[PDB]
Amino acid sequence: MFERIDYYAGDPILGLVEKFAADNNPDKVNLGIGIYYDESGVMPVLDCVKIAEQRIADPISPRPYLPMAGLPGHRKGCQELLFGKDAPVLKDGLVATIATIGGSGALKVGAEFIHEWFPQSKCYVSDPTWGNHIAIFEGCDIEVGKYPYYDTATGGIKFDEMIAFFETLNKDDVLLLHPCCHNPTGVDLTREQWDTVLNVIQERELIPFMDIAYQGFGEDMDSDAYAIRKAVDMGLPLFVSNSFSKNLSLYGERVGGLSVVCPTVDETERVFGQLNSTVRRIYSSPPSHGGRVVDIVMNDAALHEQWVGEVYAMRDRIKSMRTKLKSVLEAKISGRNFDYLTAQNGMFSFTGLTPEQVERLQSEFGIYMISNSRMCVAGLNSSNIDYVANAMVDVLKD
Amino acid sequence: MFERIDYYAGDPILGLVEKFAADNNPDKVNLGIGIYYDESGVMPVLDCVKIAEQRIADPISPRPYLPMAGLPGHRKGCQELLFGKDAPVLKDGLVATIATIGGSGALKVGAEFIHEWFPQSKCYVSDPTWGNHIAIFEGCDIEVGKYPYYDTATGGIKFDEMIAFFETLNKDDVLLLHPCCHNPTGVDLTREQWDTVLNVIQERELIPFMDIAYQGFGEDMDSDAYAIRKAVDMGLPLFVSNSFSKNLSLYGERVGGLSVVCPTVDETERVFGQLNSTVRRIYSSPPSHGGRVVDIVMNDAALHEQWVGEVYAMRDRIKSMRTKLKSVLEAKISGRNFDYLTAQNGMFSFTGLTPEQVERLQSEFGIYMISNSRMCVAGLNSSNIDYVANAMVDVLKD
Ligand SMILES: Cc1ncc(COP(=O)(O)O)c(C=O)c1O
Ligand SMILES: *Cc1c(COP(=O)(O)O)cnc(C)c1O
Ligand SMILES: O=C(O)[C@@H](O)Cc1ccccc1
Ligand SMILES: O=C(O)[C@@H](O)Cc1ccccc1
Ligand SMILES: [Mg+2]
Repeated sequence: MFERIDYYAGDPILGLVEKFAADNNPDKVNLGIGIYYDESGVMPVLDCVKIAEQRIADPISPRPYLPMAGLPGHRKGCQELLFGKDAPVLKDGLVATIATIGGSGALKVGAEFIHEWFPQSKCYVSDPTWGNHIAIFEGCDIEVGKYPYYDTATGGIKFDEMIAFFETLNKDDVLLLHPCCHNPTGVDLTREQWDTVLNVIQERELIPFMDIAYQGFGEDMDSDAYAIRKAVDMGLPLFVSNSFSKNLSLYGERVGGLSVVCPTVDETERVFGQLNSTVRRIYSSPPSHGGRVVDIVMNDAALHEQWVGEVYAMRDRIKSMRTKLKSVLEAKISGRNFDYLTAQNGMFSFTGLTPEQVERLQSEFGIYMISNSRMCVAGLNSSNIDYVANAMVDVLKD
Repeated sequence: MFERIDYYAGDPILGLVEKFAADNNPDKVNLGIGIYYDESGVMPVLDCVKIAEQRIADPISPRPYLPMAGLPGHRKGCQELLFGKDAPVLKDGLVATIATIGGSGALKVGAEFIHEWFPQSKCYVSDPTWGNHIAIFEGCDIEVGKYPYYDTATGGIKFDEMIAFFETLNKDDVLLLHPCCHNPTGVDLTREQWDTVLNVIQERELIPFMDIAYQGFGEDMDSDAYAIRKAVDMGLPLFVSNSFSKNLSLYGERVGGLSVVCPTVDETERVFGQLNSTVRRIYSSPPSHGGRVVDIVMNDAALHEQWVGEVYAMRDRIKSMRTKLKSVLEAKISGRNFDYLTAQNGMFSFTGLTPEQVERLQSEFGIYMISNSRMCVAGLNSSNIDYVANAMVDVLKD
């Protein structure tokens, strides 16, 4: 009966974590997953969240269906965070926003909308990009190519080729952009660079789709959303898929939003409708618990202030781990320059190791990174940072 | 830019519920949505759930991603409920199970898997069925038809006619079947009738997709799964989408499951694999809270036992309401037989009122039913029972 059914290779990341989890090396460290850990190496329960969740259990309440859009609190929360507290675009009401099943869910609802209403639109992702970016869009029958982003030699963006690619693209083609914290490279666009990408986007009449999963981990909430707030002011139409998984440390509850920026208030009334429609045929409505935590935190002034604070802290620890790594490498290896490590943003570092080098850190050390060299800086703490840095030196000297 | 986008109308049930909210009428009653309400007309928090949630709140824990297939306890939870604890089929390891974003999430993943691997398969739903059933399958670009089911003149099933229709479908065509508690009519197949349906399905080699959203509201957990369990013995390739929304009274948390019964261990691995692949490409992972509630309630024997009793309570309450409705209507109306009301099962009832008659109930009484006559019996309690039946009498008398 199910002879035709093909085996799954697994999520390429989770294929690695599986190898790690069923490997019993004493010294093993996992730096191959986009999860934030603290100094003890454990996943933090944020204080603001802990408060949100105690409000929820006091008392345990009946659990009706959330609106398909999710709770308005969630919906406002996303908007004020992405665009600005009482921002002009929001004042206008030119942004359609739903709660989604994390960032993933937001991209899916977004992607489906695009497949249906713009069948002729192709989608383009960075070279390289996150794995699920391609899978989600292709899963909608969207044809997916890649724009050149990362330059192997410099270790920065291949900007000249990139803008040139964008010229060769048709009206309504979809550009899957990372406003900050590039996954997996860590190499972000400069604020001047964004203005160049966007002005081409306005001219070439293209569609910008922005995937911001790590707001508050680049520079800060407001700075990280620069690409978002600019495109808006340029009057451009734009899709914004946001995630609270990392910055809220709530991966499990599947919290996130999709926001769509429209020329008109009426056009927004239409888009919002089709978003609910798209949700209806997928999962019907977002989960209550997750929705409530977002609502509580984003809308409680004190809790919100407290939240921005703890994200600042997480960001800072990462920035700090980037420094210590650069320190130990520059000290023990006189030859190469490792400024890219502290130049890169958010949770990821393309450590610029060859696929053979990444292999070596795995066999002898129990140090896991992706074949393309991506490393989650958040996997590093005082207690293990020493070991990893030396191992990288040893693999670099080889 | 989005001028190609047409307005959504809204979910028709939600349009009816919305209409109910804005009603002036002091005595308005909502019988239009398939939510269980207790003898007071409030959504209940199950005691077993209260206990689970407080276990989750003590202490509040880190929130890592659930496996794509959800927690193993949630899966074991589902499998045991549907197929029966220590089912041969479960012992053989021949069911691929994932946690899903409610029943809707199970239907979606299910449909998407079918669209992928059986592109020529068409899907047939019962006439009539739950509105949202079509949306999901059409939402996958699967062509959807209607197999004859409910007979209007008799108020039963056009069974003879149905079986012949099934003889006319192609290999691997998909039948969406309500094992019990048919939404929206409440008219169910007898155990005999089910053997014939499954025999044809076997012979024509059709795919039976069972959507069970009300397990324990028909007769009981075992009886309601009879179609599921018979299907299994016959060696049929079964798809079961189970919702916990209603029986676990946890709609908001989006708890359900999807299970695929396979000939071999290897086919189960391939299918399990692809089920993950599908989940990854949609939303990545199911929500942590709802999953944990399910895991806790199902796999704690004292809680499982308590849960089951609390469902049967709800079942028994619905049942008394049917009895009382029949009683009152038979008292004040002659030339009609009201045994169909007690002949039906679960939360829904095709009450046999004309579209105009439903219209009069809303207009003067604020009694809200679907135009096709579906009534959620679970919106009836001793406080409104007399009011509703009398209103039904008035509308029927003329
Ligand atoms: C680059 C990127 N974008 C978006 C997401 C959204 O995923 P989630 O469902 O956890 O929000 C992720 C998650 O890892 C990601 O890595
Ligand atoms: C409610 C329901 C489902 C599942 O809907 P969810 O809210 O996602 O759990 C499936 N089938 C029927 C007939 C239903 O009434
Ligand atoms: O970029 C990363 O490394 C994470 O997105 C990986 C991941 C996402 C979702 C689920 C499991 C794993
Ligand atoms: O059949 C019904 O109407 C409800 O049981 C389920 C539902 C109602 C409204 C919206 C979504 C889902
Ligand atoms: Mg499709």
